[PDB]
Amino acid sequence: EIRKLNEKEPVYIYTSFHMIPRTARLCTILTANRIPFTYRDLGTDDEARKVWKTFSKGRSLPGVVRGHNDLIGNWEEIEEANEDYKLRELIYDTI
Amino acid sequence: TTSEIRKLNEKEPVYIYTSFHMIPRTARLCTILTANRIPFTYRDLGTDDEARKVWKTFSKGRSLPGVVRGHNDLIGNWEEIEEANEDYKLRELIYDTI
Repeated sequence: EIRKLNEKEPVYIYTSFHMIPRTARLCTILTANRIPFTYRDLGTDDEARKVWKTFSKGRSLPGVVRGHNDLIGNWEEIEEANEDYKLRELIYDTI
Repeated sequence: TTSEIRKLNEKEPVYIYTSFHMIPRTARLCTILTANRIPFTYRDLGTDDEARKVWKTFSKGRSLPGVVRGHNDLIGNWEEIEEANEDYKLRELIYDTI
């Protein structure tokens, strides 16, 4: 039931090294997995910066955050989850 | 009144009703609400009877997607929300109305 509740939350690609190419791969991966998303640009989105600064524990951008601050992973973690065929689960079945 | 209405509205859940340009327009609404710091969740009228009924009853012909406050307070469809946001009055539309 975690799933239904999470599926109602917006998923964000946090963006702002290799920033654009990695952001493009996140866009392609989430699209291929039928995961809807929008961008938040930490260049101009102060709430986004706070969330990332508070939870990233050092992770480089870009990344994926569910809802207000359920940080899911940075680009490398998202790519690994996708390679494990478990991306929808990592995003919609967690916490 | 007014400040009272605001406080009561701050207790209400805000929803984006979604299911043409459905995906691109819904994306915009999400970005707009997010940029206005308005917390929200999605409702898919495809599988959500209440939301589907609410839209049918109150839209008066407006195309989806849209924004709904509480159970039945239709704030606007995507175009109205985009106009309100352009006018810098989206937050007033949502929190200062009965």
